[PDB]
Amino acid sequence: GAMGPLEEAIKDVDVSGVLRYRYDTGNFDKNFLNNSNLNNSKQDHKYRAQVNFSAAIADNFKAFVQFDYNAVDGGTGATNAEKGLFVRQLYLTYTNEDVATSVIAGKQQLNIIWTDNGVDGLVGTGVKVVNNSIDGLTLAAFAVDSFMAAEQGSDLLGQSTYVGNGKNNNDSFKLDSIGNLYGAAAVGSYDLAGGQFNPQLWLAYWDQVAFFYAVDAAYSTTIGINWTLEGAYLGNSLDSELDDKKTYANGNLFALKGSIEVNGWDASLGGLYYGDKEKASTVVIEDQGNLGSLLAGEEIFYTTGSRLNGDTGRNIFGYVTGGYTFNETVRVGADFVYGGTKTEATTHLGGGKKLEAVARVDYKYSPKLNFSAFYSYVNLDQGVNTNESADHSTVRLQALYKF
Amino acid sequence: GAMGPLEEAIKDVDVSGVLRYRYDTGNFDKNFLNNSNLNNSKQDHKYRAQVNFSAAIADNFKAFVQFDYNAVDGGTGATNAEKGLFVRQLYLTYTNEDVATSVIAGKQQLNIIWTDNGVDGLVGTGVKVVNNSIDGLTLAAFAVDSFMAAEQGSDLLGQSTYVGNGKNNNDSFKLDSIGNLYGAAAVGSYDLAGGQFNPQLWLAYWDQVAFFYAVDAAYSTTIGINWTLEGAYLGNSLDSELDDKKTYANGNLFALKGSIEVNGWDASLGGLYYGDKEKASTVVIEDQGNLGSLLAGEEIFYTTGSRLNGDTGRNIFGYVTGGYTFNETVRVGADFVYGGTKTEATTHLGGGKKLEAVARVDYKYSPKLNFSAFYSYVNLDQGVNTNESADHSTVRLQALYKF
Amino acid sequence: GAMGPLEEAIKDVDVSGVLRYRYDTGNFDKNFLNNSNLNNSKQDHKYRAQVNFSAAIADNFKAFVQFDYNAVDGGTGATNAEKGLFVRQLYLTYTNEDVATSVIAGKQQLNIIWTDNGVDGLVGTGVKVVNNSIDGLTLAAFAVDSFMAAEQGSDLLGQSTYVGNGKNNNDSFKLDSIGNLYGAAAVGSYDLAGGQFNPQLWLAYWDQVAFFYAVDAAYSTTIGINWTLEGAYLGNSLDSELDDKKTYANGNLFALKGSIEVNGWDASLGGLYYGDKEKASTVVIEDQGNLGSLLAGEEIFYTTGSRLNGDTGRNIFGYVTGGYTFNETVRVGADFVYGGTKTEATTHLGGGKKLEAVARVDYKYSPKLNFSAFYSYVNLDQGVNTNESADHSTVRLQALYKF
Ligand SMILES: CCCCCCCC
Ligand SMILES: CCCCCCCC
Ligand SMILES: CCCCCCCC
Ligand SMILES: CCCCCCCC
Ligand SMILES: CCCCCCCC
Ligand SMILES: CCCCCCCC
Ligand SMILES: CCCCCCCC
Ligand SMILES: CCCCCCCC
Ligand SMILES: CCCCCCCC
Ligand SMILES: CCCCCCCC
Ligand SMILES: CCCCCCCC
Ligand SMILES: CCCCCCCC
Ligand SMILES: [Ca+2]
Ligand SMILES: [Ca+2]
Ligand SMILES: [Ca+2]
Repeated sequence: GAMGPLEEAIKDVDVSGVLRYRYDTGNFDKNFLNNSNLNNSKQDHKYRAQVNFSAAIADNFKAFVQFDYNAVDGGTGATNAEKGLFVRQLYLTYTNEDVATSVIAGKQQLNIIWTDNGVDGLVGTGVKVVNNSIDGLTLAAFAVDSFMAAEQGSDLLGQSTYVGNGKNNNDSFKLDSIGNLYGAAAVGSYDLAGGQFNPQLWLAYWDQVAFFYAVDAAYSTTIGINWTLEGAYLGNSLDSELDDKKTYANGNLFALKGSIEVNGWDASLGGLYYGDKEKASTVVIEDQGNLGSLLAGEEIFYTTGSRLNGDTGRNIFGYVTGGYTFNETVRVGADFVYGGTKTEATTHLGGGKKLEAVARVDYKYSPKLNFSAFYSYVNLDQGVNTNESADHSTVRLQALYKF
Repeated sequence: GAMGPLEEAIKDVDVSGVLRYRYDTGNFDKNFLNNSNLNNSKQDHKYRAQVNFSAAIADNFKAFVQFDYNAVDGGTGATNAEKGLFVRQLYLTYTNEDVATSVIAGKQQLNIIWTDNGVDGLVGTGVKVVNNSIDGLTLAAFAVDSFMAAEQGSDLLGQSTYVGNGKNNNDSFKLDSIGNLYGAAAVGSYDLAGGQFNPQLWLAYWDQVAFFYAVDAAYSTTIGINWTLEGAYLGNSLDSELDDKKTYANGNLFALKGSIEVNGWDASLGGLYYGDKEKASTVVIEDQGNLGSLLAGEEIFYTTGSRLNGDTGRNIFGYVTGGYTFNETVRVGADFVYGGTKTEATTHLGGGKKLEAVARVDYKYSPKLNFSAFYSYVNLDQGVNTNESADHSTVRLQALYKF
Repeated sequence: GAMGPLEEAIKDVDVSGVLRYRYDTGNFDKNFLNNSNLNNSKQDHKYRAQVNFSAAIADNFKAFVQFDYNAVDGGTGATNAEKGLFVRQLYLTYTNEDVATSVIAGKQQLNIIWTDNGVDGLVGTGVKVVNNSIDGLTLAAFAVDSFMAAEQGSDLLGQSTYVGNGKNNNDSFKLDSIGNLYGAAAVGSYDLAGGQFNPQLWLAYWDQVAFFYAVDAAYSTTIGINWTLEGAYLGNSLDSELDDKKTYANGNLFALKGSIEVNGWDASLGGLYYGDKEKASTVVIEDQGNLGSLLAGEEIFYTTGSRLNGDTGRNIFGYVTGGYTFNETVRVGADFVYGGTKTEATTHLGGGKKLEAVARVDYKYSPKLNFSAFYSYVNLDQGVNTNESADHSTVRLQALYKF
């Protein structure tokens, strides 16, 4: 067949992507409760690259593809990854401008409130309809019939484990099967006089799993003293398949955070309440959902009993964060998170008071290239032996390039 | 080493490709004779993408590469494919303009009359010499020393099976080994006064398999009333390795088709005769060869006894097709195929009268983007229980983008 | 997220690469000592492609990636490779121009004197600092914490085997584990009046393996009669882990080569001395290191007893090469290598006199596209049965494109 110049063909195509290097080390003393989600890296060199292409195919049609490279070179003792790129997203977008509506069909990162919306977000295959007729307001309905589960491993509900009672692979939240996911969302962004108001409502029926419902409201000023306030409730009501088992509970999470910025300083204060004393519950579908703005620390919400994607235990946490930014370039800062998990089990496995301190540096070298580092210290008041405390420390150096 | 700008490097390069989505569902009632070639999709999302690059490397030399992505996301009950692209073709082309001759060497889609010439055509590694000294006439000689067999699965002769006699994997046409393939072809395209005449002659020796010979002639007018007439004979004579087994027969296929187009209407009428009553034979090497213009329906020639790439049974079929094209944009149409398979086996497995009706819609959204759909109904007069009939229905929705 | 035009994005990017086809056949008579490194190809079609991209990411920062395709289509009897591309190198380069210094971190081809610096060079992950403050002089320090070992197979020290004493997989140089590699180098290139002088010094500590030290000096005139002289010493001192085993010896290699070119003729003369009579030693880390300019022939230094990446036996070799270049386009030439291996083992396995003759053609079709061929004949005076000689012949046709 005929072939046209590559130079002509690329004119039709937009591109973006990410290149991320992490060097992670996570140590644990003997008494620490370990699990599939805590950082167990031993001086690993981790690379994650994604390149996204979007091509205007025909009038009102776009095709999108994402290639992903996800690899680790071991530091001490040691693999050196030999991997290629995989097609991580592949979809078609139809846009009818006359009614401000788009239909997105195929393998796509889901980007819902209960999944990670970043680099490593849950992917699935389905259809999404998005309407933007009302200025500031995005309305969406979606249906998903399969999930790219394997790539996520322990991030996905039902695929995480924890160590305890002579077993290394206790199932945090047992899921025998999963159905389609149907839902809808209303997401607002309104520029008001004093600042910007971002309310969201999300509803979703995940067949065989649960009915999920979430409401969030954020308000953010834009003047000297800038401040934000954000609150969220996420709950779910279990499907009968799980309800009949009597060892699960409906999910509830309440969260509130305030923050302030002035003269290069920033601080934040917040809290959250979630989980059940005696029964396994979940807040999100994958990892920490899109809840990053309402959490703090790095490792504490991965501790057994406190995970947001399946665990037993009632959690209450408060936190404060603060830092100073030199020259709008280098921010040095810290997080302190304190709280605990209440358990009804006689073992109280995962229970007790928990604390995390994190020292942070973030260096914005250019608008596209950011270097960062953290040192996280987590302390459990009750470890494997519950009458003794336990420490876990994690160090990360990261380079992050976006284009 | 030194590196030049990507922007300079791409000037040397031509590109083409295909993006195809299919949503297929194929149902079978209990009495239907199933096999490795009938459509057994259950609401599968199938993606096939190919991107071809050709670069002028030096005076008179081109290098070509094809990347292929071939993946399925399961609909009901469900995988979500995590696959990359593979190098499906990789070859060098030398062109001597002074004698209108080219030499093509390496891993290349074969594109012979006995293989599929489309997206999913048999690939092999070898050499091809093509001469175009005589206007309208292409002469070629070729030699192939290995085949990309695994990618083709049941499309390839010797790799198909059928269900029957308490067994799920009966071998349609047993091939213990295969040798090199040598052949030659003369392909004509002549613009005459009334229209265009396309005769072809193909000869090939496939060591350990058979000697293949095919002649085809097509004539196609170009005025109101436009019409085409095409006839073909394909035969083969088995190599001694198979001849000695006494359970195989030499292949013979005769085919004829006429078509007419007027005022947005089109119709076609044709027939074919192929196979042996009692012994296994073949017509093509892979799938349906390049015989698509001489067949109709979708699933009927995949029924056990009727496959063109290895089966037992003497087949006679007639068909008619027709449709109307609105606005040169949307064609609604239908196929009716009727005939049967004569078997000498006491079981008459695969035998009996067979029928297929297909309803079609084809929507040419742009010159490059085509949407299409079919609903196929196949009826066997003799099923697994031979004194009862059997139905098989297949629905496909397809989006096809070519560039 | 927002996406910019691909056409803009590529402006930031430099590219280079290689496309190589080899057709190799290596025959052995019954008495030949075979091993994991001799050419055992049977009319194999071998493809190796690499494409390298380097992008300016930010002020003073570059990111580099190499994609590799390494595949074989079998000739006689026969696979047809279905493989994609893998990320073979991935690294960041920081350059401070004020002090003529660069820091290179990540997965990178090592390119040290003890590894192949060509297409198939050892890759590892680590850090390199390179200083070019003194004109002509490059100073470097490096640290490597993991090796891409699997890709190299028998090229890597500790991963080669040989046939003998009723066993097919005798370990040439047994390595139970390997540590980090730290080293430094000083590499000079000085344009003097008469020509160019290229001295090198390399030092490296490979934990658990050995301390390596190498000095090389090359001198090359640039007038009628042009000539080169080059000498090298490479030695190593074994780490205690191997020293304690008493079956290994410290490495020593001495080499000298002279060459001359006049009126389209070229010739060279050289010699080398390396290895230990009774104990396993090595010269390089991977394949033949960067020693290609000090060797001749094709297969002789792969014979059991003579490998430069782990073997037992004391080797002494001399060689002469010569050829004529027609029109600065086609060189026809030959290599003759003669010597032997002294062994203290009662079997004298790998020992005896050894000879190689190679006939060569090299055709420079364009500056970027080179065709080449060789016919190599190797003769062992002592084969598997030591009182009988043994032959091994190897034919290669190659096409090589660089951009
Ligand atoms: C030459 C037409 C534009 C090509 C678009 C690329 C399709 C993935
Ligand atoms: C209406 C805003 C969401 C609910 C906030 C809950 C905070 C305790
Ligand atoms: C709107 C109040 C923000 C609270 C921030 C307090 C952090 C010390
Ligand atoms: C700042 C801490 C608030 C919540 C602590 C709960 C302690 C069990
Ligand atoms: C910069 C020269 C052209 C590059 C051709 C690409 C080779 C695959
Ligand atoms: C000469 C044309 C090919 C043979 C046609 C056979 C149709 C019955
Ligand atoms: C040349 C005759 C064409 C026959 C078409 C008939 C279909 C009804
Ligand atoms: C239109 C039908 C022609 C061939 C039918 C053969 C029936 C066994
Ligand atoms: C559009 C900015 C340049 C892109 C560089 C490519 C990164 C791998
Ligand atoms: C000083 C140059 C390296 C040593 C040469 C050894 C040649 C026998
Ligand atoms: C400097 C002397 C070069 C020696 C070359 C001799 C080859 C016959
Ligand atoms: C030209 C040959 C020099 C070295 C030969 C050594 C013979 C054992
Ligand atoms: Ca994730
Ligand atoms: Ca096929
Ligand atoms: Ca190598």
